[PDB]
Amino acid sequence: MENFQKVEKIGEGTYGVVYKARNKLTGEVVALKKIRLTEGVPSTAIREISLLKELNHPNIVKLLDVIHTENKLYLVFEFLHQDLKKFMDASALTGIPLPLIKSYLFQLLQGLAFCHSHRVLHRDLKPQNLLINTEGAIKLADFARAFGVPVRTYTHEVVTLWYRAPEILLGCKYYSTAVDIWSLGCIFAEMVTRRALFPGDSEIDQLFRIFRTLGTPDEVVWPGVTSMPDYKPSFPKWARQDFSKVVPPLDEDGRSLLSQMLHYDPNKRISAKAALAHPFFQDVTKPVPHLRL
Ligand SMILES: C=CCNc1nc(N)c(C(=O)c2ccccn2)s1
Repeated sequence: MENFQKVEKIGEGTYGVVYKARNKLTGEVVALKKIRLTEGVPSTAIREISLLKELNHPNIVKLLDVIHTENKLYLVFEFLHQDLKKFMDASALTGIPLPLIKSYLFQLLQGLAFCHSHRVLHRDLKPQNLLINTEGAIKLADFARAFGVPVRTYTHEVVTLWYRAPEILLGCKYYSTAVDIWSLGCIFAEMVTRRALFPGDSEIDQLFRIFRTLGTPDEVVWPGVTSMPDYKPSFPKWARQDFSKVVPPLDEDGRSLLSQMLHYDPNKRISAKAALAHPFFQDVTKPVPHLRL
């Protein structure tokens, strides 16, 4: 921008490019996100987004400023050291130690529990927007409601469907906090196996990968599923696979927690608050990760 000196280009979110920037003024380093706007600017968005600035929690990346100047939209966020995606890729040979995987999940659930208790949903959780620092903390960033859902980035980028909840893929028009628990369950499994749980390359491939693993849902396990917008009676009928084949070598408390995070029925899916009381977290600690910056 003007009051900023773009150091580098962190990458690209679902709304626009993200830059690492130094505030010439204060000199403090931030993550600056340019939002893509050809047609009128949203009135509700800026107001709703501005409300997000009042969302403080150790596991939520602080939104420092919403700048609407020169009829452009910038979001200024506190800058974190690395994202979980790069960290997992960096830990692919050894894998993230269980104590650290457990600490990250525990913290992310606290972050979600806080956002959800405030009626704020993320809707697009993914390793790329989970950020960690040298002190072992992990925070949720790059939150969807305020500015609808873009079919593509401002410049043709392949949105990842790997973490999308089944009700969304089945065309549910209303989201619930349950969609965030599902995405986190998928990320949790991924840290454990060092491989994406459901790496779909299309909406239907995404849906069928979930079905082939958890079994094609029906009215018994998911009341109302057959009446969902994109449900087709012609969906193949896959049987549920043994869960011990899904996330080995995760212990039973972990598998029990994960299965509850991956329940088909949003209403049966465990909440973030309830998950925090799960016995899996009985021996939770806060290890410090080895970060290569
Ligand atoms: C990747 C580490 C650089 N530091 C960052 N610090 C942040 N606060 C970042 C983000 O909020 C973000 C969100 C979505 C996509 C890309 N970046 S990125």
